[PDB]
Amino acid sequence: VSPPVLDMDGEPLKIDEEYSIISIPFGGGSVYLANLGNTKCPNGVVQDSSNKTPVLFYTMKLGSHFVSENQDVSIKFSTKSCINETVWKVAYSIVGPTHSPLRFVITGGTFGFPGPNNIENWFKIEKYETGRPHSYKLRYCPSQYICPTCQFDCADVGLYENKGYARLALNNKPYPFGFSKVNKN
Ligand SMILES: [Cl-]
Ligand SMILES: [Cl-]
Ligand SMILES: [Cl-]
Repeated sequence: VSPPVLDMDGEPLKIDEEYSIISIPFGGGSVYLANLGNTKCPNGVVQDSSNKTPVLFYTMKLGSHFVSENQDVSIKFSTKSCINETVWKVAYSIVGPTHSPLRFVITGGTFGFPGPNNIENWFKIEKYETGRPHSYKLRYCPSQYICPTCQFDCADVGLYENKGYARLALNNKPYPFGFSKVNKN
């Protein structure tokens, strides 16, 4: 049984509530939404190395209010033409001097219930030891049932400098984050 992901106050991460994703504990800033190449709507999921755009987590699972470790979760940046351009997903690009494929985290997912049609939407949060409480890593490894014929190339989420930004990327080099609740009530 997997316990809930906890925010930096030690409180379980609740679905559909705003949290900022913060680089901890060794420096760096927040995750935010950036425009990478004068596109109509910004689609870059980036880290401010040293800007903040909170996120909302969704599992659409009756009986589970919280995001648990290793639970499939869909992620949106919080907020007029760009209202449907906030849903996180993963997508291949070709990068670097070796022109090698790398999957970046970007917006432009179509929010939905999990299935073969939207494999790109699904993330996991795992505990990641740093010596500081409440540090985690993001990960791409969707539950097999979401696409039974998929053989996923699972990878932890890290950062890769590209297009002038520290971009969230499936480079399998975990970058530790914590979750800071925006509205404590
Ligand atoms: Cl939900
Ligand atoms: Cl419920
Ligand atoms: Cl792709």
